[PDB]
Amino acid sequence: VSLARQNYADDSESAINEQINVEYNVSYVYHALFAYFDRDNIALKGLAKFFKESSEEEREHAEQLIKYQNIRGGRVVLHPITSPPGDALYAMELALSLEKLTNEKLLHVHSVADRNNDPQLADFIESEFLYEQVKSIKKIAEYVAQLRLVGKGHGVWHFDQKLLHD
Amino acid sequence: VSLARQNYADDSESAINEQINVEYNVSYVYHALFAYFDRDNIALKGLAKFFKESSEEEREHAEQLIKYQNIRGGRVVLHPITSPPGDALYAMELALSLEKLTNEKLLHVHSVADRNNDPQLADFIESEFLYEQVKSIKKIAEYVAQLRLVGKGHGVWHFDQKLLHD
Amino acid sequence: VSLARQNYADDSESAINEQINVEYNVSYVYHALFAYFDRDNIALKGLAKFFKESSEEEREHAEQLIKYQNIRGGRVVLHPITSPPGDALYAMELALSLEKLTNEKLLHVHSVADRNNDPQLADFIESEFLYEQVKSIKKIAEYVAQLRLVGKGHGVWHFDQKLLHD
Amino acid sequence: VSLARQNYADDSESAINEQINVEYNVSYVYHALFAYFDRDNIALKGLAKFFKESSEEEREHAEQLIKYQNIRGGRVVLHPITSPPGDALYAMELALSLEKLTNEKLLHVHSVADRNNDPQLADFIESEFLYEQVKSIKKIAEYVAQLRLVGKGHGVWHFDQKLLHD
Ligand SMILES: [Mg+2]
Ligand SMILES: [Mg+2]
Ligand SMILES: [Mg+2]
Ligand SMILES: [Mg+2]
Ligand SMILES: [Mg+2]
Ligand SMILES: [Mg+2]
Ligand SMILES: [Mg+2]
Ligand SMILES: [Mg+2]
Ligand SMILES: [Mg+2]
Ligand SMILES: [Mg+2]
Ligand SMILES: [Mg+2]
Repeated sequence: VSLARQNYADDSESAINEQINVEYNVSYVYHALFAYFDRDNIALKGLAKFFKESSEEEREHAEQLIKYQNIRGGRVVLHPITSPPGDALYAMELALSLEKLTNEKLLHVHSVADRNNDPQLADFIESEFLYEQVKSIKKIAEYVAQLRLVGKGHGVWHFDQKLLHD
Repeated sequence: VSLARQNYADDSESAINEQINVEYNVSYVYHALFAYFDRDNIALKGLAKFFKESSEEEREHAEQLIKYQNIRGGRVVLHPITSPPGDALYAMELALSLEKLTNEKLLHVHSVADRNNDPQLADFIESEFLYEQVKSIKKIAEYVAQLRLVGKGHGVWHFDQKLLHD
Repeated sequence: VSLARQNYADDSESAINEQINVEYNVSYVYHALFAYFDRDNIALKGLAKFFKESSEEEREHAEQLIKYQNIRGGRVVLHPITSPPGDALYAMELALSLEKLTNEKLLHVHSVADRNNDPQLADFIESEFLYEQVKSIKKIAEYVAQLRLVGKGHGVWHFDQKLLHD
Repeated sequence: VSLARQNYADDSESAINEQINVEYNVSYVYHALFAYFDRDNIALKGLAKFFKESSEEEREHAEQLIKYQNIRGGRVVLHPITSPPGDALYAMELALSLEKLTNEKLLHVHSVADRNNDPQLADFIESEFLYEQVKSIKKIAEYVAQLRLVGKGHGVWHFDQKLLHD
């Protein structure tokens, strides 16, 4: 029985365990995308590194929530990480879709904290996660728009390049 | 149609556009006050610079909210900046009155975020704006009190001096 | 009644107050242009920063004229800053059009100084404003011409990336 | 007969020699003011140094005009430097009055250059003299206004101490 735990509903503990699983699954899709654009036939190394670094940071998010689960006196429960599936534009639109899905799950986590009168968890989600999440979505939204604008071929390669020196 | 926008009510988008207008209008009053105490006949250069620097920072606040409007996938709408109108004490009491008006508008913006279940905007307003706003009000309240205490003439000039080397 | 005022006609004082209003209004349009290209869907961050910094420097022009109004012993009068309205080519042509109307207003101010036998104000406008104005117009004219040359899509994005690191 | 002289009217040469005389005379009054506030009984050393350095810079203005007379191929003609005459407020108002008569003489010199189609001399007066003159008048006007505000006694002494470390 936890020594630290206080004002920490089992709903909140459970929502954090679910969000941990979301971050792992998104980290896995980003590793898939890295694995794709790193192909010899694709050779978009800018997108490969951006997706590779995006995968480290989703896993760092999972670590932060494990660390937060234990700070609060909850217990971490791990679930299966499901396998994931112009290509550049499609991948960015996929990445945008995933950040918004992560955002949507984080808002639900926030709602669980609101409804359980857990204000430190609510401020944790809104300070350490919700603020980066909207910055990430806008950044990826701009990537989507820039890939639409450069068009296929030379412009995609140029935008990849670019990512690689950034 | 916005790629980024998510859980961002048109009320919230509209409140940010209104707050942008409040910051511009307050920035304009501070430039008026700077323009006044910079007069040859007034020569209160400490208050002129303090009001001049206060004008840059209100405009920086407007920029932050434009930047935030676009981060959230909203669209910036700009409205007219209306013309503004012991002198030292009166100007500080005017400045205090304006910080409290800005504060009151920011709380309404916060309420719009509360009512629309937009927690990142609420934490943005309370973290990036509401905390400086109460620090600014207290600082200006102390200026008001110090100008009351020094009295007219020599004490006003001394307090201006003071501001100038601060 | 001003202690400093000497050979400073009410026409000149009035012309400076109008040019103050012009610089604020141009500063406001540049902030509008900043707010537009900073959109998630537009994502031309090079133009957003160029318009944002152009906005900063028009406001600094307004401050210099306030500072000059008070140096000359005149009195600053502030008027309302009215709200402003390929997108990249169109915005640069709008910006070229604003620099030229700013220039045209500056020459009228210069004429007012010529007619009121105010050689210091005439040399101020010539030295501190008319020389930058003519350099700014050429720079923006060059940007117009480069955006026509690069064409839509990939070339616009490339030119924008140039601005962003320039 | 001058090797350099070109488009340099005898009116312009004569106007420079008169302005040389004006700067020497203003330099002399400032040395008088220095000599007064340096008295043991007056002991306002901040005003004494400010008037002493003001005297140095009026003499440097005379040297620049000699240097300019010779640059233009004219011939310097020197005339007698006539002897000069709350004390602090009164002396600053006297100093404001001298900067403005110096300004008025400079504009007449500028007019002489305008009428003799001497644009280099006109731009010299505008650029090297009329711009500092207008800044000096404002500065001294501000000192007048601050000495009115601080009042007699302790405030005058305080303002003087400010000058001494400024
Ligand atoms: Mg994440
Ligand atoms: Mg992310
Ligand atoms: Mg503000
Ligand atoms: Mg403030
Ligand atoms: Mg007239
Ligand atoms: Mg300008
Ligand atoms: Mg000139
Ligand atoms: Mg410009
Ligand atoms: Mg003649
Ligand atoms: Mg002089
Ligand atoms: Mg002088």
